[PDB]
Amino acid sequence: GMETLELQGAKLRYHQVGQGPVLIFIPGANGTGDIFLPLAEQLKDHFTVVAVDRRDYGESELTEPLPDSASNPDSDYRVKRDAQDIAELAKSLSDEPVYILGSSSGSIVAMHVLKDYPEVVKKIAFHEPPINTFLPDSTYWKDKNDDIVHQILTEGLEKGMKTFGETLNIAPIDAKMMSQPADTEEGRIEQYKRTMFWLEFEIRQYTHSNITLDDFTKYSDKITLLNGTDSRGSFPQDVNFYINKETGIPIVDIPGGHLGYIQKPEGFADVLLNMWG
Amino acid sequence: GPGMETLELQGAKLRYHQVGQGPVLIFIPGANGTGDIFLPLAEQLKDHFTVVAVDRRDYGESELTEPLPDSASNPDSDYRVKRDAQDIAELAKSLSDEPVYILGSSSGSIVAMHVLKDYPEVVKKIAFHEPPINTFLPDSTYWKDKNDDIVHQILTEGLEKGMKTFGETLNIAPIDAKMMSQPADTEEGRIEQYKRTMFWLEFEIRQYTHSNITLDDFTKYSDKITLLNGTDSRGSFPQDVNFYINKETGIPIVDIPGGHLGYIQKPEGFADVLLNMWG
Ligand SMILES: *[B@@](*)([O])C1=[C]C(O[C])=[C]C(O[C])=[C]1
Ligand SMILES: *[B@](*)([O])C1=[C]C(O[C])=[C]C(O[C])=[C]1
Repeated sequence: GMETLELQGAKLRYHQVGQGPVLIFIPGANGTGDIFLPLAEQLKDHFTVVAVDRRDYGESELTEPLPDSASNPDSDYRVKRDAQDIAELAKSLSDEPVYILGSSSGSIVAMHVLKDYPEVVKKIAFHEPPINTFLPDSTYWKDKNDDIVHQILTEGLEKGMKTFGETLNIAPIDAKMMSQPADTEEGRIEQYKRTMFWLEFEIRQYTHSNITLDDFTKYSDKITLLNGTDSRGSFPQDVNFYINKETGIPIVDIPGGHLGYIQKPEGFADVLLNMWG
Repeated sequence: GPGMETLELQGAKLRYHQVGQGPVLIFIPGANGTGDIFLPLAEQLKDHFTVVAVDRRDYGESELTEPLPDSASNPDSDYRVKRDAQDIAELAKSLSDEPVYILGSSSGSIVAMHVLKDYPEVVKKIAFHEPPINTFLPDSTYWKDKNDDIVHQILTEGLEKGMKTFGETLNIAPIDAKMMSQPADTEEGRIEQYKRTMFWLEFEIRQYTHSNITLDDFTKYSDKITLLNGTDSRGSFPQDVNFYINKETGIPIVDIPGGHLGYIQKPEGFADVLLNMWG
């Protein structure tokens, strides 16, 4: 039901209703044009109302991925790309400059449109802009946005793994190693994205996978289970126990913890050479 | 990676370390997802195995060449573990005509279980180091409920309280706060509302509110610019932003019914204002 304007790296989807001069609404944190539709039906007799889903939201869809660096606080890409999106939208719909209204961060997009592509702006309206760069109290509001984001992303995650570990009864040796941050601010944020991906896309899907004891017994001569000598009492040690109890597959003990192949690689290797040839 | 190999498979580019001579031994990483963690171990076995340590396709130096399917966020989707499992089977066949040695740790051992289930033709021997799979356990319900709970807790607890105090800092208006306190009417909407909000916090608010705009950039085009303040969002931080602009540039402010979300809270008074501005 939506219109489409295929751009570089995205199909931009937008509503279009009414008739008369083009007026483009840019959404804020909502990111989608549907929020403007009850306003649009009130305006359609006077303007060709265009309410855009910005490329990263809603019915829009990127066709190549975001640069990994878009994750970075002072990244430039998304906001310039969104502004250029609006410029191409206007140009595609109207030979003449159009009206534009942006709300909240969407009016920041509107500021970049009027900066980079003034030729498509006939009038522009900034509904309650939250930008702080030119404020005289700019560092205050920058630091605060920076701090609330750090707090929301990390603080919830750090407490959760801490209690999760004791629900699993994780050996101190692993828990020591697992929490030590990286030695690089880049190593630490790939480390956050890592654990965050793991929580959402791996642990539930993998630990409730369709594997039965039956499809272990088929190949019992090939399998060894392997328990850490530093991680006894932990949840994965019980899974191995249960498997061996019901199938007979043997449990070879091996130095280290859940991470023993990096904790005690030498002794880890010696056990593997023993079992295998 | 800086010394890594590549196997180009359906959907991704699989990067992996290779060291040593002899029988092929493939190591599958767990939660860290990358094979670099096996390298000191590999140095021990390099005289006896061709050690292959894998960056699984979503991690490290491997790269997807297709989008992850939408349904991979479902907690019951088979997709990722099957794809990893077959990523391994093709890696074996690409490296050896013989069946190979395989070791997986933690959720990497689960991947190895799916290699054995679906492609035992490639497994000479296999080892499961500390598997956390619960499906076949008689207390499987306990452990699956623990996983589902902790994950849902981590993904939401920080967000619920952080946005409450953030709005106190912004002095967000009641009409806006009552609205953004509302949950969507289905789980798919609540989840949608949640992904949107996490994306905005990570990829939008810091970038956009500190992007390169000076008041000079307004001065050129004062004739075109109108600024809009909700009559219902008084003393919220954006109004003070518009108050500063008007103070320093002379560009005027038009009051408009509703608050931060006024165009949908009061779309008839919003519309009426706009028609008098520009019609
Ligand atoms: B291995 O990364 C692992 C250990 C564990 O208990 C200590 C649980 C896991 O999944 C829930 C994974
Ligand atoms: B608008 O969506 C918006 C309002 C606000 O103060 C109430 C701050 C914002 O970002 C910092 C955005």
